[PDB]
Amino acid sequence: GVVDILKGAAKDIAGHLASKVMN
Repeated sequence: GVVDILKGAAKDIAGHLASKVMN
């Protein structure tokens, strides 16, 4: 399902900007 992919896809960008906060 798309809802599933989009879900796992979210954490992708999340764990991204998150680094910018700690970096």
